[PDB]
Amino acid sequence: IERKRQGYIHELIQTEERYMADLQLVVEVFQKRMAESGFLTEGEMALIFVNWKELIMSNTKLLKALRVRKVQMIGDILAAELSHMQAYIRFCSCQLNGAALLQQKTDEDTDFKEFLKKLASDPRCKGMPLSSFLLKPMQRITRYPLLIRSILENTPESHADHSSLKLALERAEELCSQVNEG
Repeated sequence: IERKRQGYIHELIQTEERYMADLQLVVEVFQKRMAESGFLTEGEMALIFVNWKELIMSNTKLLKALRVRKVQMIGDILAAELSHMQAYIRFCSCQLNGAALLQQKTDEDTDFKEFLKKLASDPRCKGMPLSSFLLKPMQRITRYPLLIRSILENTPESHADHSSLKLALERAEELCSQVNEG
């Protein structure tokens, strides 16, 4: 069991590492260049990326809180961090308007379209378009409860961390509700 637990804990930290690279990669490959491109006004940029940057911040804290702890005790890190995720409620509730706009903007302008696909050609995206990176925040949120559930199945009542995980899972779940209410 503590064998399992450790791998489920490793899969949480690995995916978090990767999720954070995906967040930064977007600012790199996409946001900076679309800003300069001239295709988009400031407002159109806001419609698309909303508060991307806040997402990076809220999870920057979480990743360091996980590298520094790197493991018999984790629920506490998660219960704490997962309750300071308000940035996601705002992002998730406004994202689909951005998505419609990027679509319209794309339907109507061949130049704009080829331009977005050029950015995606960057070796870091692996051909994945911007629209695929903008889905990830909401997806990540729906993943936390699953990842914590696994770890918890392998953290028995008697484990020093049991209590904390039950808590961190209530909050990960509550956060899915909240992100979904908008």
